[PDB]
Amino acid sequence: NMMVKFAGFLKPLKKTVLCIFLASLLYTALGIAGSFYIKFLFDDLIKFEKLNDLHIISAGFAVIFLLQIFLNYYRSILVTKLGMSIDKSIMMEYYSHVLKLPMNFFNSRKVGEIISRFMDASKIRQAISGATLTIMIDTIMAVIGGILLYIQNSSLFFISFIIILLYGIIVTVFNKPIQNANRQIMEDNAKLTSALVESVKGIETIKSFGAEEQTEKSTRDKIETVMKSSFKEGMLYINLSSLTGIVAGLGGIVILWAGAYNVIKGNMSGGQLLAFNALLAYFLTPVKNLIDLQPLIQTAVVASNRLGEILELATEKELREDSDDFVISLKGDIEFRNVDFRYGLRKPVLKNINLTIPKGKTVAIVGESGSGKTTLAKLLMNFYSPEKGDILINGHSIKNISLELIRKKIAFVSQDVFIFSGTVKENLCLGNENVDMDEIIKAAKMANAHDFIEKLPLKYDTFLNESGANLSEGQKQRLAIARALLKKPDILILDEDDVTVIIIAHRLSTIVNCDKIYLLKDGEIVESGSHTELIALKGCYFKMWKQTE
Amino acid sequence: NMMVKFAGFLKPLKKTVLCIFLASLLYTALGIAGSFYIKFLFDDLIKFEKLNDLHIISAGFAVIFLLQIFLNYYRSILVTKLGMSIDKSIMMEYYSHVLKLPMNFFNSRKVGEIISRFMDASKIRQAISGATLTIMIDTIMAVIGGILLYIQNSSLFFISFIIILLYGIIVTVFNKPIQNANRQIMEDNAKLTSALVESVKGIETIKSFGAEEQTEKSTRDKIETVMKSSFKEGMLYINLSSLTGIVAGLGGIVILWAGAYNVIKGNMSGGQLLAFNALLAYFLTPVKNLIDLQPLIQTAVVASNRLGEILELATEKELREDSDDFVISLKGDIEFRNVDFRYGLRKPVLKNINLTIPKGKTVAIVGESGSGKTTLAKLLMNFYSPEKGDILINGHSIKNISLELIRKKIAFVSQDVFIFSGTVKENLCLGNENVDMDEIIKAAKMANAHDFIEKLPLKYDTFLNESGANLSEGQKQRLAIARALLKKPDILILDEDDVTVIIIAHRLSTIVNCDKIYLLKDGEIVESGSHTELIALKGCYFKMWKQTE
Ligand SMILES: Nc1ncnc2c1ncn2[C@@H]1O[C@H](COP(=O)(O)OP(=O)(O)O)[C@@H](O)[C@H]1O
Ligand SMILES: Nc1ncnc2c1ncn2[C@@H]1O[C@H](COP(=O)(O)OP(=O)(O)O)[C@@H](O)[C@H]1O
Repeated sequence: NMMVKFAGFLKPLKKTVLCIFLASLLYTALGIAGSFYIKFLFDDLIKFEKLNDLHIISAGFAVIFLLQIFLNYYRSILVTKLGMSIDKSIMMEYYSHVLKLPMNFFNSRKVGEIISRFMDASKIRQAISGATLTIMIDTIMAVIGGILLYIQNSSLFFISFIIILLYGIIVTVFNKPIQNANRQIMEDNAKLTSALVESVKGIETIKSFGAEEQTEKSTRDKIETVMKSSFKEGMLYINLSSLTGIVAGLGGIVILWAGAYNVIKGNMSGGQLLAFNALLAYFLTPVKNLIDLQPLIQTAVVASNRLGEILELATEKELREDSDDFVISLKGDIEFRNVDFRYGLRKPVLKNINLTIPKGKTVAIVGESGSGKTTLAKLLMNFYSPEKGDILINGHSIKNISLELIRKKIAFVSQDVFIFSGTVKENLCLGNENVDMDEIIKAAKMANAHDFIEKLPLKYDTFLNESGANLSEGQKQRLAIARALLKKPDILILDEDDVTVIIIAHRLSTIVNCDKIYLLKDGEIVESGSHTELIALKGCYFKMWKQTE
Repeated sequence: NMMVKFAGFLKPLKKTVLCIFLASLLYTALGIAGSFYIKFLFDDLIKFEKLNDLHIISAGFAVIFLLQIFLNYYRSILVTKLGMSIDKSIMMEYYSHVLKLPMNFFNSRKVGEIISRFMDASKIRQAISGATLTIMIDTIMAVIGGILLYIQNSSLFFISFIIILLYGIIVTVFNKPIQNANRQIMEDNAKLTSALVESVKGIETIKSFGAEEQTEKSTRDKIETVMKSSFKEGMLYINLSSLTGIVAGLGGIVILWAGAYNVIKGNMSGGQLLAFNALLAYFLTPVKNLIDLQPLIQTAVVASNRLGEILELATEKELREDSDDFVISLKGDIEFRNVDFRYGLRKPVLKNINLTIPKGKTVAIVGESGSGKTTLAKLLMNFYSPEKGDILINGHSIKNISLELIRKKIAFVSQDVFIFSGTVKENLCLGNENVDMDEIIKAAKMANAHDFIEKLPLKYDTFLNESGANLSEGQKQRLAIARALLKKPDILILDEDDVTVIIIAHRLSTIVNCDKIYLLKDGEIVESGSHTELIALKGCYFKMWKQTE
C-alpha cells in the first residue's frame, strides 16, 4: 500500500505531471514523424536522384530531431524534480515515524538494521529518477506506435505483438525470483551492517582483548553470505537479459525476413519496410528498455515494502488511552498498586509490588543487583507499560496523563549516560531549547559541572565528539545531571523542597539519612521504613547491612 | 594507487580473462557478420526476387545470432564471477585494515562515517558487474569494427571518427564536475548516516527529554542537503545525456544523408549503406554506451579513492619498532619515567609523571575527576604513545615489547562495558576462544557473575541483545570483570600470584587498605605512600579525606 502513499505525495504536484505528459506526447509524435526519414530517403530521393530535395528534406528532419531532444530535456528536468521531492517526503515520513516508536522496538532490533532500512530508500530514489520514469512513460505511450504499425502493415504488427507477448511472459515468469533474491541480499546487507556498527562501536574492547582476527573472520563469513546472495541475483539477471536478448534479436531478424518476403510479393516497398523497422524503435524498444530495468524496479519495490513494514508499527502515542485536565503538575503521592511487569515474555521482574512515596520527600530503593529497581524507574517514566496494575500520581492514574507532561516533569539520571555530538550548551539544552544562559549556569553549578566547562577551551561552546569522547566519564555524568536538573522536574530519579527524589542505590552505606527506604526482594517490597526502623526489626535489611558490614 | 591493487587482485586470475577475451572476439565476429545479412537483404534477395535463398540466408543468420547470444551469455557469467571476486577482496582488505588502525582514528572519526565508507563499496560492485564490464571490452574491441568501416567507405568512416571525437570532447569536460558532484553527495550521505546512527543509539535520552521534534528538524536539515547535492548531480547527468543524445542522433542523420548522397553519385548501393548503418552498432554504440555509463564509473572511482584514503593510514604495529624477546613476564615494577601526554592538541594531561608500582602489590591512584587516571591506564595498555617519556615494566621499555603481549598480559576494566551481540560464553571468550568450560566457570565465580548466569534460562548460552540490553548494568559490569579475569593477566587495572593490581578510585573510603596510594594533582604525582603516611603528612590527600569522611 506504499504506492497509495506515493500517489498521495503526487496529489499536490499535479500540474508538473500534466506538463510531463504533454512533453512526452510531443516527443513521441516528433520521433514517430522522424522515423519516416529512411522511407523518404529510399523510396523518393535515392531512387529518383533528387539531390536538392534530398538536402532540404534531410535538413528538415535534422531540425525535427532537435525538438525531441529539447522536449526530452524539459521532461527529464521535471521528472528529476518530482522524484527528488517524493524521495525526501518518503525519508522524512519514515524517520519521523521511527523516532516515536516504543522502547520495545529499539530494545529488540539492532541499530545497523534500522540504519540499513533507512538507507535502502536510495533504491526508491533510483527507481524514481529522471531516466527510469521517462522509460515508463514511453512504454505507456507505445500504444500510438503500435496503432501506427498496425495501420502500416498487419502481418509485421502481429509479429511485433508476438514479441510483446513473449516479453510479458518472460517478465511474469521472472518477477518473483528477482524480488526474492533482492530481499535476501538486502537482509544479508542489513546483517552485515549491524555487525559493522557493533564492531566499530566496541573497537576499544576488541583491541584490549586482541580479538581483531576473530572479528575479521566473522565479518568475512557475513560478507561471504552477502556475495552468495549477490551471485544468485546476478545469475537471475543474466538469465533474464539473455532471454530478452534472444527474443529481441530473433524478432528483429524475423521482422526483416517477413518484410523482405512481403516486398518480394509486392505488398510493401523497401522504404516502407525500413520505415516500419525504424518505428519499431518507438514500439518495441521502450518495452525492452523497461524490461531491462525490472531488477531495479523490483529492488525499489522490496525496499519500499521493508520501509512500510517498519511504518506499520504503532507509536507510543497510538498505544495511549486518554488525556484530561490532570496535566497541571505531578506533585503528589507516587503509589504503585498491584503492579506486575515482565520484559517481553521472560520470567517476571516485579510480582505484585505495592509502595507509596510521600510527596516532596527523598526516598530510596535498594536490593540486589538485577532485582528490578531501574525497572521501577522506567515504569515511572512510561518507557514500558505494566502488565497489570496502576501507578497513581497525586491520585491520578499515570495512563490518563499526557506523555509529554510525564517526560517533562520526571527526570531520570541513569548510569548509561549519553552525550550527543555538539556543543556543551547544545547537549545541556536537549529538548528544552531557547533557555537563557542563566538557568544553564545555575544548573551546572548545582551539578558541580561549572568548573570543568569553564576550564574547557570554549566555555559552554566546546564541541563534544560522538558519545562524549572529548570528556572523562566523571564529567560526563555531571553533564547528564545538569541536563536533567534543567528540566525542573516534580519527580527526580537518581542512580549512584516539594520535589520528590527517588534514589536507586547499590551501595547501602550512602543512604542512611533518607526519609524512607524501600527494600525490593523477589519482585516485591518486603521491607520499608527509615534506616533506624529497618535495622531495628532485624529483617532482610538487617541481614544485608550485617553481610556488607 | 588503487589501480595497482586492482592489478594485483586480477593477477592470480589469468585464465578467466583469456577466456573472456576469446569469447568477446567470437561475439564481435558474429556481430560483424550480421551486418552482411542486413546488406544481402536489399541487394540480391529483394532486388532479384529470390524466395528460397532468402529463407536459407535468414535461417543461417538466425543461427549466427543464436551462437552470438550464447557466447555473450558465457562471457557475462565469467565477468560476473570475476567482479564478485574483486569486490570481495576489496571489502575484506578495507575491513581488515580498519580494524588495525590506532585509537586516534576512532576517537577523531564517527561511527557513521566509517560504516558509510564501507557501504559505499556497493557502487564499486555496481561498476564491476556482468553488464558493465563487458562494455569496456566491446569499446576496446571496436577497433575491428572501425577497420572494417574504413575498408567499406572512407568518408562515412571519417564522419564516424568525428562523432567519436565529439564523444571524447564531451566526456572530457564533464569528468571533473561529475566527480565533484559524486564526492559531495557521498560526503552528505556520510554526515546523514552519522546523524542517523547517533540518533538511534541515544533514542532513550531523546524520549526522556522529549527531543523528537528537535531531532526531526536536525535530520531534515541534512536530508535537504543530500537532496540538493542529488539534484545538482542529476542536472549534470541530464546535461551530459542531452549532449550525448544530440551528438548521436545528429551523427546518425548525417551518416544517412552522406550515404544517400554517395548512393546517388554511385559510390555505394542501398544495401551497402544499410550494412554500414548496421555495422555502426559495433563502432559507435559501444562508445555511446560507455559514455552513458560515466556516472557509474565516476561514482565507483570516488568510492575507491575514499576507501584508499583510509587504507593509507598507518596501523598500530607500523608505528612501533622492534619485538624483542626475553620479555614474556610483565611482572616487574611498573615505572612511569618522565611521562608527558596530551590528547590531540589540547592542554597537557600528564606533566612529568614519576611513579613506580612495586611488583605483586595492590596500589591505588586517586585525585579529582579529569586528573588523568584513566589516561595513565590507557598509557599502560599502550592505547596511546607517551610523547617525551618512557614507561618501563620490568627493566625494559614498553615500546620494545610485542603489542599482542602488552594487550594480553594487561587487563583493563573501565566504567564503560561493551557486550557484543551473542551468547554469554561467546562474550566471556572474546579474543581467547580456546578455553575450557572449567576456566570460564571459575572466572565467573571469582567475578560473582556465576549466580545470575545460572539463573538465566540457558545458563552460559543465553543470547544477549546488542550492547547487552538483555541484562542489567550491574550484571554487565560483573560480566566484564569475569572477561578480564579470564585473561590471567600480569597487570590488572580496575576503575572503581604476583599479579599487580592498580585501582583507579574516585572515593577514598574504599582503598584505605591498599599498599600504596598515589594522588594525582596537576598532571603529576604529588603525594605517594600508604594511607596512614598520607594522613600523617597532612597533605592534599589529608585535605580530601577531611572534606569527605
Ligand atoms: N531491556 C531489557 N530486556 C529484557 N530484560 C531486561 C532488560 N533490562 C533488564 N532486564 C531484566 O530485568 C531484571 C531487572 O534488572 P534491573 O532492574 O536493570 O536491575 P537493577 O534494578 O539492579 O538495575 C534483570 O534481571 C534483567 O535480566
Ligand atoms: N578521548 C579523548 N580525547 C580528548 N580528550 C580526552 C579524551 N579522554 C579524556 N580527555 C581529556 O583528558 C582529561 C583526563 O580525563 P581522564 O583521565 O579520562 O579522567 P579520569 O582520570 O577521572 O578518568 C579530561 O579532562 C578530558 O577532557
